[PDB]
Amino acid sequence: MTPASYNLAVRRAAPAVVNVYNRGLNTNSHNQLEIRTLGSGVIMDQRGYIITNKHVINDADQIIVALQDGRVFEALLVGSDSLTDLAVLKINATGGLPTIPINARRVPHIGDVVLAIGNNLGQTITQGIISATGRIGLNPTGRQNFLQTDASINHGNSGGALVNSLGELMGINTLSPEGIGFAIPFQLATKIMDKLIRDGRVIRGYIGIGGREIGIVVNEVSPDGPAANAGIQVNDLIISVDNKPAISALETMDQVAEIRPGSVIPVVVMQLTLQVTIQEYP
Amino acid sequence: MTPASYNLAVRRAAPAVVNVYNRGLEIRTLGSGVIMDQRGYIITNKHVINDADQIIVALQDGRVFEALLVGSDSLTDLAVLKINATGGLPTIPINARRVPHIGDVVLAIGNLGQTITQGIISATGRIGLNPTGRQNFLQTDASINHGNSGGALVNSLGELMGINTLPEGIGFAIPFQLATKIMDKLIRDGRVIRGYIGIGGGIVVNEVSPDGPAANAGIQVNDLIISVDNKPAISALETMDQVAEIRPGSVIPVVVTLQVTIQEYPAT
Amino acid sequence: MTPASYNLAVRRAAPAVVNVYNRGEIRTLGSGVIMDQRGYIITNKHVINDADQIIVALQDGRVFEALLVGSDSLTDLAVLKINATGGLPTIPINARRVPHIGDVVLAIGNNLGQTITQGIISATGRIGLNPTGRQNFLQTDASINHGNSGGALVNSLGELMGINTLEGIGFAIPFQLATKIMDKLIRDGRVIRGYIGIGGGIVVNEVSPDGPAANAGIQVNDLIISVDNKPAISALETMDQVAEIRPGSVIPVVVMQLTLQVTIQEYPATNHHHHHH
Ligand code: NI
Repeated sequence: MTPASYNLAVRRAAPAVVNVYNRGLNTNSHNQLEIRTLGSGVIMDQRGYIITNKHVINDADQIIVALQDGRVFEALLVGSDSLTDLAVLKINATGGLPTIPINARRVPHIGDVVLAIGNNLGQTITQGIISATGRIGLNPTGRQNFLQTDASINHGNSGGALVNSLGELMGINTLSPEGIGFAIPFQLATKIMDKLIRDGRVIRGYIGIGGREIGIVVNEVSPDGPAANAGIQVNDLIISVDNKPAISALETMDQVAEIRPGSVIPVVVMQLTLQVTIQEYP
Repeated sequence: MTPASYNLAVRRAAPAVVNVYNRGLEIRTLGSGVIMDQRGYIITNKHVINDADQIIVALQDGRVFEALLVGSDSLTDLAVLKINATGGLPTIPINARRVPHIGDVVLAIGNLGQTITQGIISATGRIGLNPTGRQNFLQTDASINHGNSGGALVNSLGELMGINTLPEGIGFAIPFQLATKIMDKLIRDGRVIRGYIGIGGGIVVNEVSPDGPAANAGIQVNDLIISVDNKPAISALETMDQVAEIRPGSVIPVVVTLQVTIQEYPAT
Repeated sequence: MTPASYNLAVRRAAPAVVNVYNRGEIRTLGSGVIMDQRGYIITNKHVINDADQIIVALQDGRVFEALLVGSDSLTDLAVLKINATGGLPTIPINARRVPHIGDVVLAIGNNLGQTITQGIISATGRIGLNPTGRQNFLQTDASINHGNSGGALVNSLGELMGINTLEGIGFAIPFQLATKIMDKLIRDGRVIRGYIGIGGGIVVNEVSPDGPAANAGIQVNDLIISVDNKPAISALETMDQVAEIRPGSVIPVVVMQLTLQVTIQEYPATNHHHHHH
């Protein structure tokens, strides 16, 4: 008989998970390059784009990437996002690169087996399940809406890959309380990377409104916010946003986040139609 | 190929696991519970609902209910709640004939929202009523924290193995067979009544509790009990489970032939 | 349907995992693994250290007094023997089984009774006799504690992957190495390692003072193309070969082309290996 094994996922995925080194020039008195911080990263495609954690590369004078096949590259920082703790790196590779398996049509499910891959002790693999799937939208809601897993997530595998039993990327491990780890869902991680590549930063739309649906009841209105300037008031009920029926608070704030700053959109509330000018997130 | 997944167990079991809010009016304590049946009975931990002025239950489908306290048991750290069942309730899958085995895959289901973790059964534990302590509870390496305490332990079919209860790596759960028995006794009597013979240690008697049933019947230390209540005593642990099932006030012979009357287990 | 279960592995393996009692009162507790019908048992050195009397308890209730055959500091392994004429449960062992990263494993150990936890192989480790440190043991996310230390790490067939030895990363001696160590402890009462005194054709980085290499005339920066009539491709593999060579043996070492006769010696006794230094 065949022993039960996730080795298939490992062989398919693991070569695309790299070591990431943060080196400073002010770290020691002799101003020689020295490692400040270590972490993991995931090679996304053959152009040399790599996703890692922002906290791994913060204030780096030099970023080094090391592949499992022995190759070492200096990396350039494309951009970073504090809200997701993600950063994107670019290495210049000759001769091809290993790349993480991805299936964009795969729907992650609570209970899916996952392996956490991270690269002192060498490349480590730990196993768990998806505890919670989290949200793929741009509106930051906090950590509760990231992907949760009971696969051990430590400083060793942070910025590394979370894959399913087929070796397909589920998310990017991010260190952040009791026996539970977090990852950025891959669908969101991909969106963040494309935005960082294009704009050098993640641009979010911000309407400055709190609320919860029973339409959507407004609990609070941010001061000097787009909603306040438009004339929106507390206790008001928003039945539509940008010609999109609003059945949900979380769903609506995700829609706003996609809307580019400077865009004017109708906000229907009960019936007064207000013209709101979307602004960049804080 | 499809990804390896326990999502089947999740889909079946998870809707039956609820949040429990202890209010003393603000929320003092939080926990999880398991809807047992369509009558609206819910099992949770005693330590969750202790000193509650009001108890509230929230289902994954968003419905919120005020809950009645039916009763609780310190020894198993279980409590039973009851809520309005009118509209119909999601219930935990249960198989009374299912025999749990060491090595069985289990999911612990129960702040950050509903949380599901995976592990195996390390030890099956005893389903009897005589309190033995936590060592005889079901043990699992599926992470057990405050978040899931009072929540469900289920197998890959979604069937209920146990009720989660609080080294560092091992979690404990009341075996579902014992939880079922506790719940029924709480529904009937409003508390768990246990038969108590007051004997430690055929079966060699190590000690005899003072002013206990055994002492009053004439049983002396170092005596050998070959039978209790027309049953052979092969095992101490199994004999005490039998005693626990016996109603207080009942007179049974103890062959060592002495007549003893059962006393209700000490409340503390 | 049927519930997903590793119980098969449990029924095959767990009976062979025993409680080990170090008494001097009981100074220390631990777990052990019955390896074969002869009654040899593997456990941890740190469990049986300074033991006046060692006792072994099987899950079936039988209890035995154990003889200490020997121990090895580098692998934290020790071997016990018990005399049992009533037959013994043995751990399943498959010597042709190749452990892979990602294999499911159960950690079995024998307070709170026998405990079983589940995880995977994070890293396979090395089976060589030359000590490399903890980095090269087998790594697993199956919880490894005082409870199961010295106990068995098995795959889903109940076959032995390794022997548990003490964050969320557990270590075990790979079974292939554990078997080699046990056989050496049984024969010699201690692990005797061949030592050439060289740092890692193969470019020599350093030559230990008063060492076998130094006495043979080998110099630093030299290239070793052969050792004991075997090609030297790799440093790690070559030091494993030397480790198997009995002390006192005289082997040729070809270097570029001078042939040198080296007298292998015992590995200088080092309790300092795992110390940082
Ligand atoms: Ni030292």
